[PDB]
Amino acid sequence: MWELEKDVYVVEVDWTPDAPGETVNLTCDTPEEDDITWTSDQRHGVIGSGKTLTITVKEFLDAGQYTCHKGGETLSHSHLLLHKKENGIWSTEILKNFKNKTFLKCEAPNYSGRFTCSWLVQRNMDLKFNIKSSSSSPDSRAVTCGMASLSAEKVTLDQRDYEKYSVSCQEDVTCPTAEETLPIELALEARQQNKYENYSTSFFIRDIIKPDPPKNLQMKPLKNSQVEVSWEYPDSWSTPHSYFSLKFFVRIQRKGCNQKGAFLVEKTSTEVQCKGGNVCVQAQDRYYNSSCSKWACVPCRVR
Amino acid sequence: MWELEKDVYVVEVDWTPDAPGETVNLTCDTPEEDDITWTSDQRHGVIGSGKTLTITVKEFLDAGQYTCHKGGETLSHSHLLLHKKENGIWSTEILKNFKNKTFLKCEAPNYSGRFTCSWLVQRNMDLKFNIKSSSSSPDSRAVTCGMASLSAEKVTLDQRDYEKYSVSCQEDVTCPTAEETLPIELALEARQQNKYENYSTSFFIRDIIKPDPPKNLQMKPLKNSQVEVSWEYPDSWSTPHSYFSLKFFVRIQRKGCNQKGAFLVEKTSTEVQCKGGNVCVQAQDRYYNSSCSKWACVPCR
Ligand SMILES: *[C@@H]1O[C@H](CO)[C@@H](O[C@@H]2O[C@H](CO)[C@@H](O[C@@H]3O[C@H](CO)[C@@H](O)[C@H](O[C@H]4O[C@H](CO)[C@@H](O)[C@H](O)[C@@H]4O)[C@@H]3O)[C@H](O)[C@H]2NC(C)=O)[C@H](O)[C@H]1NC(C)=O
Ligand SMILES: *[C@@H]1O[C@H](CO)[C@@H](O[C@@H]2O[C@H](CO)[C@@H](O[C@@H]3O[C@H](CO)[C@@H](O)[C@H](O[C@H]4O[C@H](CO)[C@@H](O)[C@H](O)[C@@H]4O)[C@@H]3O)[C@H](O)[C@H]2NC(C)=O)[C@H](O)[C@H]1NC(C)=O
Ligand SMILES: [Cl-]
Repeated sequence: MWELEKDVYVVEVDWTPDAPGETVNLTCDTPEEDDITWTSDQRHGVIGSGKTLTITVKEFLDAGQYTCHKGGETLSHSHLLLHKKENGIWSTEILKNFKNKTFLKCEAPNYSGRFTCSWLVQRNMDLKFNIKSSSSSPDSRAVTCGMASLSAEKVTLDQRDYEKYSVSCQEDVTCPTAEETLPIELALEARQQNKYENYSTSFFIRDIIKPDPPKNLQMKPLKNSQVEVSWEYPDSWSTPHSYFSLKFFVRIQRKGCNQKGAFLVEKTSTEVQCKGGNVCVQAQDRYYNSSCSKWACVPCRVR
Repeated sequence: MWELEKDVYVVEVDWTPDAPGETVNLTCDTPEEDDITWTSDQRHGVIGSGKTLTITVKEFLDAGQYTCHKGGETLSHSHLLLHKKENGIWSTEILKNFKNKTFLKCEAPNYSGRFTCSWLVQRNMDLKFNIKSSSSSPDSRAVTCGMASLSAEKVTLDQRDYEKYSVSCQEDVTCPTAEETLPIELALEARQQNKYENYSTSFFIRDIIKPDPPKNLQMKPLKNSQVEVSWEYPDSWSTPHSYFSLKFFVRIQRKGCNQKGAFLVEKTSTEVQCKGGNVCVQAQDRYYNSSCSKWACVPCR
């Protein structure tokens, strides 16, 4: 086994039923060496006596909070977790994958080094989430990640509505304009009732840029039939715009980048003659095939 | 004196002839302490006996490779170098200065942090060159420089063709759009057979930008009198051009920025009426008074 934190350990178990479990020592962190007994949460009563308790673990019933006992008082506790491994493959049962089979969707609204990663859960009961840089060595990328959180947005797939947890992360060393030489390698420690699973992902910020919708969309009726649609760069997006230039796509509708026909405009305004419908605009990084922003739309209504 | 490398030292000497030299101890790095003798390259034969040889140094004859000798075998060697100082001024005699009176001409074809520094030599016989950041401390700029090398191109001044040594350098921390707050402070240690001289230079990359000539100059014959001359940014030049915008100067001739007449154009093409002669174009950084690129020319036909 291997330690995760104070009084918390993780047992690598081969789940194939023909293979035997792993025997593990649990020693009580106390000066005493007589009158030492153990009580598990999974099993009522005492299971073993002596300072060092050696137990075989193959099922979740052999996990949990093992707590010592002497003279009727608790001495020290130790919590165990299981990491399933079937045919030499680590379990991925806590999280729900996306259509693309990945578990960690990460997106960045600018080159500021800040980004956010989201994931889907199979169930929402007694979950603990931690995320940290998976390399943590010279020639790596220092990233500080805040706490995870449930997003109001539920994500629906083939029929089932899965819940989504997101987390905000910030890179420490940041020169926005610098070309990315080495990818950000992240890892997610996911824990449920006693099951331990971790996920990995390596990405460049440049490859996960998704700008925000253009701001202050204006629809100024100019000519009897024509209207000037205007907008501005999103306040979120990186400055200076002279370097971080977004190109925009204009569309007309009758009430990832999805391109079903649109006229390209790199300026922040365009005249259009629609006479009914809705004018919509999405933004994209000009010099890179980054994901496009969500459409911002105005109704076509002329004087 | 002060050490430069293993068994190589440098003596600061006041060259004025009325001032006395500097006495320096040279001890042989050997356990033995008897039968120790010294042989210099400057002087044939033995000069001193004993483990510690104390010698006065004022001329180059008092420099060179002092080598020990015991029982017919060499023990250890020590090489000395001189840094002349006349009227409290350090010598600058190895290098030849440029037209601008500076010794280290440094230029950058883009903002990539890469640049190259060149210098001229008075003579080319037994030269050793080293170049490094002259500050190399917090509040400095980390730069890694490769080896120097002689350029086939000779540079002629007044009648004399001086040879040119160049070196390629790369800054480690490079943040393109960030404004340069502190200059790159470089230094060049130059040695000729026994003379030690060092040179310094402090510059911003923004101040040494010299683009390359515009590429693919074309002459499209227009209708009735005009011809459209076109060109493109140099592949060397920094991307994205929307930020790094070059302005061009076009001129026509019938045969540092040197201007005997040229009209400014910021686009990559212009109509002109020359009918014989040559159309030429040079590039310059739009937002800064950087040095202009060399002229690219096509014959007007
Ligand atoms: C993702 O999951 C995998 C699989 O669960 C996980 O790999 C395992 O990580 C542990 C912890 O790093 C490894 O255990 C180590 O094993 C060696 C040799 O047996 C021991 O020497 C280590 O202990 C010493 O060093 C530690 C660190 O200095 C100390 O904490 C400790 O007190 C000892 O001094 C340690 O027990 C285990 O071998 C791997 N197994 C495999 C097959 O990969 C991976 O780390 C997880 N990653 C994340 C980001 O969650
Ligand atoms: C350009 O050339 C000039 C002139 O040669 C040069 O100035 C001199 O630099 C030397 C560098 O060694 C200075 O010498 C030091 O002097 C102090 C006090 O006397 C000593 O303590 C120093 O010795 C330490 O370092 C030695 C080598 O590691 C150790 O062996 C020793 O034990 C000490 O730790 C050292 O000798 C000298 O003082 C200056 N001159 C002046 C006027 O101050 C200049 O540095 C050169 N610049 C460049 C960019 O090349
Ligand atoms: Cl991703």
